[PDB]
Amino acid sequence: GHIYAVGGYDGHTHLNSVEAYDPETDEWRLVAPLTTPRSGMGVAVLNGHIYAVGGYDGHTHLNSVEAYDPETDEWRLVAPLTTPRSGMGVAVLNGHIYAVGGYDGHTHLNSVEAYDPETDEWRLVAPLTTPRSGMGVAVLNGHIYAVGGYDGHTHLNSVEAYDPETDEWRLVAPLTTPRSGMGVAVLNGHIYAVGGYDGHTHLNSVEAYDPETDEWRLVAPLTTPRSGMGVAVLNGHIYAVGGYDGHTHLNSVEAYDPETDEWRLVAPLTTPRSGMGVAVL
Repeated sequence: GHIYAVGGYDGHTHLNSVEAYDPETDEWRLVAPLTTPRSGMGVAVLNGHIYAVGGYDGHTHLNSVEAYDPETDEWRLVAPLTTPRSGMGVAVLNGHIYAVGGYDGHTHLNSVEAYDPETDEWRLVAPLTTPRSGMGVAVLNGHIYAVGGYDGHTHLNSVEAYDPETDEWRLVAPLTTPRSGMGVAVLNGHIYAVGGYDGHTHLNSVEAYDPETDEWRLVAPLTTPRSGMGVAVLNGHIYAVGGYDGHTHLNSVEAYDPETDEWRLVAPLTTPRSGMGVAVL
């Protein structure tokens, strides 16, 4: 029951290191590193393992995928993506991992692929309504939401949702502001879009979506602007991990309580990290 901060960029180097947070002690420790440096990857938890999907190793945008076992503290590569992808969103739904959009080293992608651990294979599914990289992906009410991002020319406020039963995407209500490089969490049946970049400014604002009314509203802002952060939900709180404040890559970490609508800093990472993946396991 810990938060893992996977890879990322420390301000000078793309990282293969991985660290884990225990809320009960408010402490981070390094664990086994990735097989390859990875930033801008997606991170999913499925079958008790953490999957680190694609990203950028400092020279190449990756199609490789690797999985972590906490019980042995080891990573192993699994089947690669159909295409290199960095800046994608990763969701877990119906026992599959979805890799949504991203950038293949040349083009921002509208394609979406899904992984099955039982057969260790990827297949493409229905593509997004628009290319999107640097988006946030949430799973709520059995649907996947692709929030914001960048279409290759503009930072987006649009949001779309996927139904696996029909293999169809549809647009839903847009964000209050364009946002790319944001973090997206699900808590209390709401989707939170945390921070990011609006096309001109790195943002400390945070908004939340209600599916029952198809509306967004702003909530309490972060203590600092953050883009390229990781967001986790643990113990009924949202954690915003690292990122970039517009000038510096951050090792700070803050946590949000919906019941009081307030953020507070917690223990910082061992290293500054932006474009990391964050998982709870």
